[PDB]
Amino acid sequence: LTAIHRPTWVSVDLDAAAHNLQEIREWTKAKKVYAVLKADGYGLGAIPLAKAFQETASADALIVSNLDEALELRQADLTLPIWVLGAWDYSDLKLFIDHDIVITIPSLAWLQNLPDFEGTLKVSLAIDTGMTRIGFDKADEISAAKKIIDKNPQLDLFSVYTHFATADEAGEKSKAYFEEQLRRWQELTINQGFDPSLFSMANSATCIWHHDDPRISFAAIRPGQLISGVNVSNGELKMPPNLHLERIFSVCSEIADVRFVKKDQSLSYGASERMPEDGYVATLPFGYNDGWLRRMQKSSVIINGKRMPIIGRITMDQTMVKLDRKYPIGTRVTLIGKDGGEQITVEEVANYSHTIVDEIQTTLAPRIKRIYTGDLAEVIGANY
Amino acid sequence: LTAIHRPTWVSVDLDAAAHNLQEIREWTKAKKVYAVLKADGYGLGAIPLAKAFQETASADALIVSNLDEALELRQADLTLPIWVLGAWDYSDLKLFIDHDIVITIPSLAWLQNLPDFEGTLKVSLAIDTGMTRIGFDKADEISAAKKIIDKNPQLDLFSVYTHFATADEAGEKSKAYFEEQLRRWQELTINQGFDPSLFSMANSATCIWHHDDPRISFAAIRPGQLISGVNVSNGELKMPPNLHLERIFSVCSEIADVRFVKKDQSLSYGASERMPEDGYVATLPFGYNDGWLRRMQKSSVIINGKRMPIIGRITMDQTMVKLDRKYPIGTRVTLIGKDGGEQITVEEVANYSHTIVDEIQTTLAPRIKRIYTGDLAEVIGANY
Amino acid sequence: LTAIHRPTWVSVDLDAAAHNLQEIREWTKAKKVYAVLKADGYGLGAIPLAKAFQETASADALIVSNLDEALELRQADLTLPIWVLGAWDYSDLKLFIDHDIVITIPSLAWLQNLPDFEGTLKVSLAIDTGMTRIGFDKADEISAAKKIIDKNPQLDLFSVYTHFATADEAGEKSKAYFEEQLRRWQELTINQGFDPSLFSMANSATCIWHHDDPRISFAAIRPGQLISGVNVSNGELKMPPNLHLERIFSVCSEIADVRFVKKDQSLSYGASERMPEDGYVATLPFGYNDGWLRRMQKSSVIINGKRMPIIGRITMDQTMVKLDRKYPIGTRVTLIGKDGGEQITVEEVANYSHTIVDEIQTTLAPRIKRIYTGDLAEVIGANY
Amino acid sequence: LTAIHRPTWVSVDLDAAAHNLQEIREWTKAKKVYAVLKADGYGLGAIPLAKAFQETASADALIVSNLDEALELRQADLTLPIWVLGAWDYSDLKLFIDHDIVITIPSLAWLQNLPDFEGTLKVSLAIDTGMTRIGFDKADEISAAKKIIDKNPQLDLFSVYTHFATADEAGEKSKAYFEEQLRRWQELTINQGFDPSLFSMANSATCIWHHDDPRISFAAIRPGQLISGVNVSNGELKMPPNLHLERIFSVCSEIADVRFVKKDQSLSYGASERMPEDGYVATLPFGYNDGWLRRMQKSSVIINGKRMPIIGRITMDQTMVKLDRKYPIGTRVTLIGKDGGEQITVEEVANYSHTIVDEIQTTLAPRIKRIYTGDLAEVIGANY
Repeated sequence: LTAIHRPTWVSVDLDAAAHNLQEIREWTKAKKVYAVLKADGYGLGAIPLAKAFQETASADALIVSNLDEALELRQADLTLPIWVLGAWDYSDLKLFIDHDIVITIPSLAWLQNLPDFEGTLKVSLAIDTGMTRIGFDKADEISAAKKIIDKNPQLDLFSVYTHFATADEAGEKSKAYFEEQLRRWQELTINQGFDPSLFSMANSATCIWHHDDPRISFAAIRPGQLISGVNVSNGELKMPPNLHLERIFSVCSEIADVRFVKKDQSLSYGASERMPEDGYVATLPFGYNDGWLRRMQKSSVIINGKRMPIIGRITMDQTMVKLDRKYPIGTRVTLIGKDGGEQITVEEVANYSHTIVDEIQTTLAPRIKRIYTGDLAEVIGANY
Repeated sequence: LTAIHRPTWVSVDLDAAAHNLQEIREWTKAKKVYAVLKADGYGLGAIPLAKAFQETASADALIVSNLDEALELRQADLTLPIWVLGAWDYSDLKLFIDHDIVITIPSLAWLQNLPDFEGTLKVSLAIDTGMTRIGFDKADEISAAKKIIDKNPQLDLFSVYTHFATADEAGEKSKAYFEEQLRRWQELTINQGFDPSLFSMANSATCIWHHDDPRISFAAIRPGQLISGVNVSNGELKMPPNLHLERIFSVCSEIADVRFVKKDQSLSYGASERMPEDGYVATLPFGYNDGWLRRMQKSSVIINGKRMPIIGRITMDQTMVKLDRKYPIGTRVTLIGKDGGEQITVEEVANYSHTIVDEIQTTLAPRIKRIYTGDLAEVIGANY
Repeated sequence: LTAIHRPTWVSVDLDAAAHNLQEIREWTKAKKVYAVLKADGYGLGAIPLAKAFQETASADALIVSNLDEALELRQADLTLPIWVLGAWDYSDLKLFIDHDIVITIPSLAWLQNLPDFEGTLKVSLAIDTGMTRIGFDKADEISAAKKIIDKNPQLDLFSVYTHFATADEAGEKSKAYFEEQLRRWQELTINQGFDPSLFSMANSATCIWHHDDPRISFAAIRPGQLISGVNVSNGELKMPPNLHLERIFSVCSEIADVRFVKKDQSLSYGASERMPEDGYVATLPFGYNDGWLRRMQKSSVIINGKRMPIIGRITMDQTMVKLDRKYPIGTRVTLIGKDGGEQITVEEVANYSHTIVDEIQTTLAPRIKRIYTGDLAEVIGANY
Repeated sequence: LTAIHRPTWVSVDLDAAAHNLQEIREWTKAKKVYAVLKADGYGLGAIPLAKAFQETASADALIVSNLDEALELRQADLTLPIWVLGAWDYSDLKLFIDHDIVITIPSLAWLQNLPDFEGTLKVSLAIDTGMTRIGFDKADEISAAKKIIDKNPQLDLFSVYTHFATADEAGEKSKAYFEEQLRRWQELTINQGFDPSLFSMANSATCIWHHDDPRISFAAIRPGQLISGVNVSNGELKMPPNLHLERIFSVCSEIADVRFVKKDQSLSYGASERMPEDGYVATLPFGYNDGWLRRMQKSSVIINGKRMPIIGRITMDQTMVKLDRKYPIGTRVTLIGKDGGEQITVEEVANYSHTIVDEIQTTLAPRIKRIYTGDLAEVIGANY
């Protein structure tokens, strides 16, 4: 008799995540790849994703949104450099240095008033080319800042960076905002004398749809949302056919019950539908209780590489499938999404006088466990 | 200028969890305490909870629902014995032995057909006293089984155990099911000759509301849901006043904006309400986007130990509070629940011919991060 | 074989609505009763409610929120005077007069600039005693206005009126706002010379919890939400024991299937629960598809005046009940609410520079039909 | 100062509904048109729809799902014949006859056991050609039944009818079920001797996608869901380009506030977005409180025939729009649907031993009022 205490789960193939970092490297001819892992790896797991990237050498740094995620990654024996995005308290200086964490330089004032400290602090200089309040938007302030950095050998400039807000939007008003931002980048950086291997310009969207524009430096790319294999444009643009990003995640379940049901028998109590032929029917332990179900098509599932049909009434915790032959209980089932490229995260920003709130959150089956598959998963110790 | 990338979170005080294991030990005069951690520590975090229990010695074993959680706990350097609840595949025998995992004996057939193996396999004998299909419901089968175990010195009997389904229900039909189950336990175990220090009878509800019944052995108690400090009876029974379980979790946020708003000014665009007096108002970065909000009272929050009122219209991501003095941005806020003892998990079971599906899931703000506070948290390396 | 095309419905007893108007008349010793019917009779049906009040003489006027509801009521052969609450366009003057519709005087300017017209225009003078922007808040403007009205015999003053915002709230800050408003009423109306039989002061809450305060005139009461028999205070205050308002509505369904199920048989596919005794079980055609279900207790229903228990798993469209004897299909079932006095409407207001938005909406099973029961229902032609 | 007590509504153009009945008559060369009005006119209003069809002569009968809807229609002075679909109690015989209501003959037994009665009972003979349990599936029973009818001159055969379940589905398995049903119709009706002008074969889907098949009689068509102008196939099939069904309904609102907002100003508190140019912005009194909003695109609305953009954060009750010039408050706004042809009803059926539950319900903004526009609306007295 068998007990199923894990009837559904999100299956995450870490090989495919690695592969995605590898593809987008080749697509952009990038030197360095900085893997952006916000919201616990876009709700897929930052640690396992990070370990997979360290072992395959497919990322050269990791970017995260909170100091406490940097510290946890360090605890998990990640050794790559890590860059935390919105943290720069003078009081955390010791933590940043001791744990080799890169931080963003937010303003000229911040650099001028840097207190004294031991060791090397790795810093990134953010170029406000428009749609943000973080960092530098004046050419004279940037060179003031480059002076303070150069003069101080305890400061190690990790990156001079920006990103384009409208690379993932379609149209004309957006092509022109893109140009405007690229103008500002150049106005703000040309003739400053920056070692050009420090430039980082490309977020996911920039990497995908502007890889042939020579004006964009791919010195250090910063792929985030695209790591999961989704379409970053939310419907607006089509993925380039030549770029082969793999969708890395699936929602899965398993067969909890198999019944031989005969040619005309009723499929369930109260049911409209009868069954077309002698043959087996599987009951899967999900239904309308599962809020994630409403992003899945409800006519088919995948079992054994093949696509068998959903028949009858779905209940709160039961979905039935006509099988092609008999399968044993415990056989894996994979759900199919209405839209394969649909986002798995949502972002919410708010701007106030002295504070910017930037919250990313999962929208993929938040209440079920993440399971890691594939050879890479075995090697990093995440595949039990 | 400050960036808030973590505007809300669930704060989990591990000292209070420890304290709860300690209280319920004294309440039941228990010798051994086995901490039940299903659904990732009842959605609060099994690893940090387990580490807190190992360091304080407040639990002597850990019980979990899936092998893969046992393996992860082992990876996290938990050394206490661990007992996985619904796993007993002969093919996992090696894993169980090598990682010191206790398993349940599900049936006499299973014991008779045990294959050969190396090392000591730790096993638990489950007494079906009624509301379940797992384990032994016949007095002769139990003694058959005790023979096979005794004869085999590689089998180490960890527990002989049951639990009462209706300890957490109120009434007369339920007091009698309780008696019926206790009759079966005794019919099934008296005169079997079991070392009585192996008996485990008490789930959370048994521990709470039947601690004075001498007929219940508290040799090894199995507190699960009560670890979090909630009321396990879902409204039905009142917690004993003398038992002081602490609620261990809170949903928190922080002040994102403070505005001096004057005696009659409008509080927000389109708003019914004006403000009663000269004084400060804080904007908190949550609102109706947050599904967890609907379990919280919307008239007050706690700031600085004190209880300040919510004023005006709550939006999708903004809630406003009249403060007693001025506070700086970043000041912690704690939400207050409509019902402090409300459950933080939901359980769903399904029974089929050859399989039992038992799914527990969090119902507390599944999309936000768990943060660990308190001295114990510092000591186990979970408080960054 | 029988077809159920109306499996659930809201049953509205018009006798009980009448009775409620009658009770609250006696409770307040009121002379005139103006029945407030917003949001289609609080989502219970303004026309049938209005006809029931005309036939029993239990209301002397009707108040509604939109001109178009006044016009419809007129079409339905309601002859009582009707007062539309937020309409006063000079262009609708003809409609108001021809259809005997009372309108509110919103401002002194409006009265001074009244154009010329034929017939008698019935008008109400609203006293802003605080929490509103409609009508008159200055003692000199009121007497200016009484002059213009008196001088013009085509204007017929129907009411001079206000209401108290905090009669339905509990506490000290609210008892004092009540006093403040009552001060303003008196400051604004004493020594103006108004025929006192025109005063209307009491909304539902004023009628219920302040019927013994001699300072409140009950000359013409304006019961609205209380007509349905709910508690207007949303939890805050307890209904006076001596006032016997009847809850007028129920959500009902009917038995769609009866099965003899035997002493141990399984109740449904996949089900935890078996059935306690030989005896009949009814299937009711509602379940979790029905959003209204989440306001109902899910342990019992009423059949035949008696209270039979709900057993087993509720599906999307099926709920099962153990019956005491056998009943025939088509037998009525009545649902029981978690909270009998719970509101059946929600109100949303917004204030802007030149406009006030005041939206009331049903929260009781908006997608199912209203059925009218009782002798009064037969008499007014609404009980088919 | 203006009060908006009706901030949103569903606008229903009755001319367009008439027009749809007219089109589908010409498309199928139909003689008689029976307008199917289930679920209160598909949640758009059966009475106003019926009156519009009587006045324009665009329907020759009306079909509804409940006796009580027939009775109400009669009360509203509809004189066309009415046919109630699942009612045939011998006890209602008097009601059916006195109110000229056609009923379905459900079985040979029912006809044989007809009791004695006065007047003419109009009856319809339903041919079970497959997917139903109502009516006749045997050739000998049909001729038995035609004998009993012919012999009795108080029975007036109104229709001999069926419909095709898979006319609104796409594919091969469905083209063949269609053929199978058409085979059964013919097997069951040819050589029976029925006056062929009594045949009714075509539901909405049959009318739309099979109008050129000569094997289908369009003697009396039964258009239901298509009356509203939606796509009956739910995505599966494309409407024929030559058939010009009009969508008859809109969700509307109105401008509650207009603000001159200047070239860079912030659009709302906490807001990411600033405004591109000097110019006016309207606030509309809907937002995420409105569950219907989630079927509407949130980038544009229609004002004055033109399409102006939605800018900024939508709140619970506020949506903002950049206008092309200044408009006055009270100006109508029309929402645009993600999918113009999307269904406005959902149907749920359940089959049990002695009963069939067939529930249709609105899915279009159930809590807001239906407003009727157009010249036809004026003429039938529904446009106030």
